[PDB]
Amino acid sequence: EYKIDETAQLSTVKNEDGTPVNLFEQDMVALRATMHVALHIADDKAFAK
Amino acid sequence: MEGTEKKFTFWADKPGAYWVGEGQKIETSKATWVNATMRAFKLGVILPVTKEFLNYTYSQFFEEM
Amino acid sequence: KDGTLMNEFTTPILQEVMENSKIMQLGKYEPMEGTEKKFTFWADKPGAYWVGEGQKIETSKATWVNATMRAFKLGVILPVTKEFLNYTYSQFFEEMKPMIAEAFYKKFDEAGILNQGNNPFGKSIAQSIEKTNKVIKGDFTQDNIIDLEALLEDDELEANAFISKTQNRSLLRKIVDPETKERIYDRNSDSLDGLPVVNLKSSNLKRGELITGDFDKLIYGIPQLIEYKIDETAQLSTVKNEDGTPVNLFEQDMVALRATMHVALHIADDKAFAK
Repeated sequence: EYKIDETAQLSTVKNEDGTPVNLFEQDMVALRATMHVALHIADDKAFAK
Repeated sequence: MEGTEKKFTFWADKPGAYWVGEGQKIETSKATWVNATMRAFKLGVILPVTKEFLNYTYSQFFEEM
Repeated sequence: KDGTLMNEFTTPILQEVMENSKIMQLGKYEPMEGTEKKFTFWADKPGAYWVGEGQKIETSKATWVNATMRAFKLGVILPVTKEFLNYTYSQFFEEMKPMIAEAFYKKFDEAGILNQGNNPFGKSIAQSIEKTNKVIKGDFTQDNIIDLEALLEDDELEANAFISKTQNRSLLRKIVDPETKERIYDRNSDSLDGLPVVNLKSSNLKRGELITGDFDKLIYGIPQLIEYKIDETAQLSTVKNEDGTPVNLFEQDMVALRATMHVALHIADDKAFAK
């Protein structure tokens, strides 16, 4: 179950101004990841003379 | 059940174009009050009842009445 | 609200007549979207030792229509409080689905034959009859009915049975034929000429019978869907007045079943004259 805040207009039937619909249309996503830094990394970058 | 009980339900027709689901259902109830009572025997059967106790033929007539 | 209990609901001997009329029409159904027509009419030359005129006409016609059953609002709002208290309302909802399905077939027939709705729009039996102008003015006579039936068979394909609108059938039964035979009299089944006539209730149509044979009728499937989240508000009363439908589960389930119908133009119908 997912709710939309943008409320985009649809081609079929009359367009709705109000946010979120009862019928399923948008897919929910749940993923969490945290990264730790070692404070030591090599890097290379190009610079104009 | 005592008296009378009747129930009626009506459904509403839905729109052609798909946009919103229409509901609203009609309901009706019917009930009747007061029942008629049977009339009791009076002086007419009372004259025959005295003959029923004495005569055997009049006793069978009381049951048929 | 929900004070006195009635414990009664209306069922059968009403929806069965509407379902029988739709089945009596007979039409081919297809699962694939769209349609196709066949090539007809080609020019031929009569002149000797010459090629002459040579042209063949090709025809192609696609048909697609989407239908959806409307959900209740006014009656459904009262039913929501009764459903939690009584178990009979849940059983009544299953019977209401059958009535809504019968109304779905009735709305498709009324849009074409009676021109009440805009379901079919282009392919309508009443619209085709108005364009061709085959309808007879005034009251239909016993001798006039036989002449109208013979005129349709000469120009187009012959129809099996004419459509009845309840009130029109009663007026036809009173009239008697010129020969020694009863006209429009039903001993066991009602028939106009041979085949059994179908009775259908219509708001627009009141007087006059229309005869049609060839008619296309296609359906996607069965009208059944689960109810979730409130949508489309019209009338609601329980504790506080609301303009837009929100909160809780849906009061009435909205059913979706697509239906499409194509007309070949065969109906003539009859209309009463006014002075």
